[PDB]
Amino acid sequence: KYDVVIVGSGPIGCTYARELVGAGYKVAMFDIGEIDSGLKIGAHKKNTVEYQKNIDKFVNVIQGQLMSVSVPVNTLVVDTLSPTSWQASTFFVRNGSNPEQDPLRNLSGQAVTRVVGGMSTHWTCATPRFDREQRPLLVKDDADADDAEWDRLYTKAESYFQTGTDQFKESIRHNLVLNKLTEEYKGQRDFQQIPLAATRRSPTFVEWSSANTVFDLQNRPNTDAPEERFNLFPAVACERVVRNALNSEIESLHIHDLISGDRFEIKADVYVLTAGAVHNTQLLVNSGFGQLGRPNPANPPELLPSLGSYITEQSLVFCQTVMSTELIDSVKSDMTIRGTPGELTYSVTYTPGASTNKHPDWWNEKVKNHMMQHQEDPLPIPFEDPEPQVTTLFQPSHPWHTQIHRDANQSIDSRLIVDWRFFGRTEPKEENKLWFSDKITDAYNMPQPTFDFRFPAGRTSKEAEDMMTDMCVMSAKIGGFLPGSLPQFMEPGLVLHLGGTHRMGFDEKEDNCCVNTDSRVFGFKNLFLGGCGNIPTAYGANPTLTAMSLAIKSCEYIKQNFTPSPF
Amino acid sequence: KYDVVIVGSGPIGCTYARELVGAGYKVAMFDIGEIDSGLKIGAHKKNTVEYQKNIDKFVNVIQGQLMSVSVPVNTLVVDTLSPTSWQASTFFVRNGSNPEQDPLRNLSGQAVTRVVGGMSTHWTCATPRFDREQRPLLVKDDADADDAEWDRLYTKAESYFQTGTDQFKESIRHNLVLNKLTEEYKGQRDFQQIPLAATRRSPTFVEWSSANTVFDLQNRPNTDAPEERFNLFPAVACERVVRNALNSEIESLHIHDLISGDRFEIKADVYVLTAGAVHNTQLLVNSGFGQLGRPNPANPPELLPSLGSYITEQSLVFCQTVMSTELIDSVKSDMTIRGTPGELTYSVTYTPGASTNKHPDWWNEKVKNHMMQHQEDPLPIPFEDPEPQVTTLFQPSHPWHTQIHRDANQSIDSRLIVDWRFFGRTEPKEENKLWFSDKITDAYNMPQPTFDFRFPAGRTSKEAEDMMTDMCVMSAKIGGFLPGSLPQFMEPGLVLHLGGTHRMGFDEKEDNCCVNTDSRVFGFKNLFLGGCGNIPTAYGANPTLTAMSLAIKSCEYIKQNFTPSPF
Amino acid sequence: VDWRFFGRTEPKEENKLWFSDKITDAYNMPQPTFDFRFPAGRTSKEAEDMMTDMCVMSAKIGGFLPGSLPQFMEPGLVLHLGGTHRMGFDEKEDNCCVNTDSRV
Amino acid sequence: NVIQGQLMSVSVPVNTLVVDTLSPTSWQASTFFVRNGSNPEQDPLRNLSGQA
Ligand SMILES: *Cc1cc2c(cc1C)nc1c(=O)[nH]c(=O)nc-1n2C[C@H](O)[C@H](O)[C@H](O)COP(=O)(O)OP(=O)(O)OC[C@H]1O[C@@H](n2cnc3c(N)ncnc32)[C@H](O)[C@@H]1O
Ligand SMILES: *Cc1cc2c(cc1C)nc1c(=O)[nH]c(=O)nc-1n2C[C@H](O)[C@H](O)[C@H](O)COP(=O)(O)OP(=O)(O)OC[C@H]1O[C@@H](n2cnc3c(N)ncnc32)[C@H](O)[C@@H]1O
Ligand SMILES: OC[C@H]1O[C@@H](O)[C@H](F)[C@@H](O)[C@@H]1O
Ligand SMILES: OC[C@H]1O[C@@H](O)[C@H](F)[C@@H](O)[C@@H]1O
Ligand SMILES: OC[C@H]1O[C@@H](O)[C@H](F)[C@@H](O)[C@@H]1O
Repeated sequence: KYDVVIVGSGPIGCTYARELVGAGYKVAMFDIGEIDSGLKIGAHKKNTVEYQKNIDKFVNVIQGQLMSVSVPVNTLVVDTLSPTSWQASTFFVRNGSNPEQDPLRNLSGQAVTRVVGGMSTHWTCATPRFDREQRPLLVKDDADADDAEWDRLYTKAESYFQTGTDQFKESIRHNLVLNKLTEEYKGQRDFQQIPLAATRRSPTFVEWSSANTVFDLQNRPNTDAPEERFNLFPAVACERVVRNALNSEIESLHIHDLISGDRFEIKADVYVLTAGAVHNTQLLVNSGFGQLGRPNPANPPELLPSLGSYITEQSLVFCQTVMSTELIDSVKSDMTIRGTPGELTYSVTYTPGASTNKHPDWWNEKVKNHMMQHQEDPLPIPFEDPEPQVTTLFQPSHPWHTQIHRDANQSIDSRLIVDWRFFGRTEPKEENKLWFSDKITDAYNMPQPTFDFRFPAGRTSKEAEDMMTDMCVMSAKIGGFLPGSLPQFMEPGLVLHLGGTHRMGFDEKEDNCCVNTDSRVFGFKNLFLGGCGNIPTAYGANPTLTAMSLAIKSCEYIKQNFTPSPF
Repeated sequence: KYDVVIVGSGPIGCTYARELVGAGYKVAMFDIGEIDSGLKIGAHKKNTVEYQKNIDKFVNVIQGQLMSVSVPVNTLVVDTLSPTSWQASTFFVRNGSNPEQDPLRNLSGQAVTRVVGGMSTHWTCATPRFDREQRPLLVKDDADADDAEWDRLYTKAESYFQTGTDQFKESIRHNLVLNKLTEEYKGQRDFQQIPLAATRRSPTFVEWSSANTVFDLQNRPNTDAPEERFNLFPAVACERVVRNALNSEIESLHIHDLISGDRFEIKADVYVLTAGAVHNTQLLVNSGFGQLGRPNPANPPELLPSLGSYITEQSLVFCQTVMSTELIDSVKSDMTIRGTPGELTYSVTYTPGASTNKHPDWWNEKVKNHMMQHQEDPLPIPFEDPEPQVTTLFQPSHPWHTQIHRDANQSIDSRLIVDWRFFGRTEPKEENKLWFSDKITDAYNMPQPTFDFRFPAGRTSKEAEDMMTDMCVMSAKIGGFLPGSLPQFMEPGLVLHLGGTHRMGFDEKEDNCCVNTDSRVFGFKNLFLGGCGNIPTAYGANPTLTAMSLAIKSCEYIKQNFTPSPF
Repeated sequence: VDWRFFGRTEPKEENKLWFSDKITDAYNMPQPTFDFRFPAGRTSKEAEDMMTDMCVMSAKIGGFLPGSLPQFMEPGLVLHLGGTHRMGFDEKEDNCCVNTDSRV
Repeated sequence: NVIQGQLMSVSVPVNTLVVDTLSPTSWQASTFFVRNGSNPEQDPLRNLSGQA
């Protein structure tokens, strides 16, 4: 028996733990995954010396822990088998495929991560705020009060994540890109560093934030926290929350211990579901909320009818570019260069502090030393130059988020290469659904998730195409596309920004929603949901900071309404 | 000051730790890599519930921690860049390529793993013994004595790794393949389970062994080992062992703390280098052994002239097959079938204990149950059936090792798919070298490894091609090739069975070697090397068990010649 | 729908087609060799602006077809090579080979 | 296919692609020698490789 139970140890679950453990509550947390980021439980897997020396290899870490949500039955013809080899006569259900899934109405790129710390063990750490246009209301009819509340919540969330906008300031590549783009837009658009949940440790090492940063996930009481009470139980599949008959309270959490194999129930005062946008919905439907099986509107569910509807996933367009000759030449614009590299007579000089220099001394010293010490290398950019991390944030006139950067997720020198990702907002629509099969089960014997999704016609589709054209226009100012990384739409859901599955609003019926602004499930005194599933709006920016802000507000309600047990 | 220092926390360094910590030595171990396998330090990363339910994803973990040893300068032509993008006029040194490396005399597949536990955090766990044809002598002029010593050491090594040959005995696929090959080669070749360092925990979970199995890597003293002394120090690059001017002793170990950046000098009575075949050799050359730089026979080294010569790497051929119709039908040969699947009166039955049955009762029960419970599925093989793990071990008449299995490293049902890997032996030749640049450095600022390797032209090459042919012949008995996994040689070194880089012999001169049969570096009182680099022969079987056997012997010597410090 | 936009290339003395004095082609004639780059100024600026124009214009009709994404084609695949024996009024002043009657 | 069938490349540079999965028994040169009708005069980076 606990004061609070939390399902999921990602960053949102850790937000609840951070708030509630600190406030004196007896907290248990369960995760279906296991501890696997070293001794700092739930930490970013990219924070090893080896990955930061070999960042090209981290893509495999990511790929290794993204398990696809819904894979349709495969209908590829292989007709070059030997005649002796067994072959079926039909495209039968095999290799994990979901026979409920229409392959043409899927989010084929959607995937989940079952490890302690969740997706925060691999994420890119971009943590922008949403502007009003993207942001759910927390106060109705008072924009100033709504702004105040959001500013306070985001500020706290930025603290928890260690968000900053300074960590890349001494990158020549970063500055080359930012300054060019700012020139070219002539005041029409603002460029800044991507706000990043991270702390630079040295010129070549960044400590990327994660769930661990928000809450260290060590059992308590401990030497550092002798009055706090926290237990983490990894490898525990949480299966059902038990409703009373009134549907006003949850009475227990049913769990499956994956190691021992045994099933147990856990009693708490407060139940918090932070299992991700897909898996929160799964656990709710497996507990009698919404509707199990293929949507049947002749028989609308009577508990939480908007659960699994109005789902939103962002369009994502991507390319890479190769830095223009003009830009590369500009790096050395202050230099006086004589002779031929590699010969006796060659020299590269600049005047320190000259007001007519385009660049500061630190830049020109780095460029001079590279050019003089590495005369075999034809570029002016130092080898260990940090990567670019640039954004122009969503605005009404360009309603997409942008990242102009190097993401982990070879003929051309990497110093020339810049990634472009533009993220569209998707209108919530009732027909876009995440539902669960009443007969097919997944690898943990839970109802199999199935999507029924298409990008809404109208504004969403128009904007997604305008967004593609915007990426093509803007990237051109920096360089031409890198062959093999040409402008493209990414597989639906590969972006992993799914929202709206258990969406927030003021009124269950009027706002077609599942939780109120305290993240409390309508009707239930002691059930709360956290995560991107809560977000009910069309948004283009990366959602986790916003989800964390909502979680902070939800914890405030819990602190106002439930008393910790005596220690 | 420690009694013993060990460089490297792989399964070999852990063999030394197990033995010497257990003998009461004050032991320090250093690894350049970090703790990242969960709370069991150095354990197998595949030992998670999620990976064993998604085995298809583990390949990405492997790829994520194999960092290529020597990458040649890239000469691919990219001539569809935009006219505005920067381009060099030459194929200059970029993206961490090694300009010393002839791309045509490389082991391009060779890679290293820098994590606590080394490569045993991702390995396949195949641990066969070598027969006399593949194995160095430990006793001269007495074959029965040599056999007896090898049997004693291998039996101990098998206990350390928890090697077994029974963990897959209840797999229908395994037995299907094993029995068919036994029948086809009646009286010509013998087949058995691959000996595997693994313990089965349930019908769907195997605890694969690793460094952590051999030694748990927990600092000591501790509650369970109150009288032992052991410290592990991750994220520490060991750079040099300091030789006296006599070249008779090592005086200290120089280390670089990668977190803090500082360097230190560590003293021990005994120094053990278990950094892998590549990095053992690197550390030694960086410490004045052998020769730094492109080899120069006009100036042979003074100290250990055989170091980095006579290197061996195995040829490896690969394909996959799709199980034959005849074999698939044979799985259900004892069943009586009535009706059509999906109909109310469909029936699959068998008679338990019937003399005419071709299979044991447990087999038929599994088949009947799958066919009745999954009438939509056209195959008789149960869904959770463990993979095949079959071998015919190396013999004079078929001088290659074989694995007929499923290794972690989509239209066709995976139940049909078998992997074939045949591994050739490579003659040691002085000309095949691993050397280290005197001007290029690697990501840790150590002399850049460079290979000069070709498969020797005579027996090695003849056998390699005969081995290919043997896989084509043998595989056809099970099924045709899987399109996209057709019979092929794998890139040189992808097999990661490199040997002979610091090779063992009785006589440094006569046997062209670096260590004696106690793995002690000739001339030096207190320096020992462990790993496959010690193996001086041509071998086709997987080397790690043999390396460990040699380490046990080395440890006996240390125990007999050095006194632990008083506790 | 296919989209092909074709840029103009400034004539520059340095961009050459020449013929080996030792290598021969399949008909035993001196082997052709190019020494070509797109000129760095107006030609290159226009080329990239042309790319951008195709992306902008094409979007009015539909999105790109996966596998035929916007790209520069290999140099010369267009087969619109010119100026190898070029016309002018004055052999010297106009750096040319034929007059306006195409007479050498 | 008719088009491709009658476009004969004008100048093909010397090929430097690394093929390191040949069988140990197959012949291999130790250099990227002039082969398969390539033009050793041609700088592969100052070509019109598409010309035919
Ligand atoms: C994968 C990815 C994600 C990502 C990113 C890049 C990649 C490659 N870049 C991001 C960025 O730059 N900015 C941003 O805002 N987001 C970015 N993301 C997404 C981000 O990682 C997620 O939005 C965030 O991690 C969501 O947090 P949340 O805490 O809500 O969920 P989670 O991380 O998925 O963790 C959920 C956990 O719950 C567990 N679980 C699941 N089901 C169960 C059940 N039934 N029982 C018990 N536990 C369960 C998981 O195992 C997991 O740990
Ligand atoms: C990658 C791989 C390995 C493998 C295999 C499958 C794959 C995909 N399957 C195998 C199998 O079935 N059977 C078998 O016998 N071998 C298998 N292997 C190879 C096997 O994993 C290795 O042979 C074995 O791990 C070697 O053990 P050893 O202990 O000698 O070496 P290591 O595991 O490489 O660990 C060495 C460590 O030392 C560190 N290091 C390196 N340099 C330094 C320096 N300078 N300073 C301090 N430490 C250093 C590493 O970081 C590492 O952990
Ligand atoms: O792969 C798509 C991802 O790419 C990164 O650039 C973003 F920061 C993420 O928010 C997103 O999940
Ligand atoms: O990928 C090559 C590897 O594959 C596995 O099947 C083996 F067991 C190994 O010994 C080897 O390292
Ligand atoms: O493939 C390039 C060619 O394509 C066609 O569309 C054009 F009409 C041509 O003038 C040109 O030679």
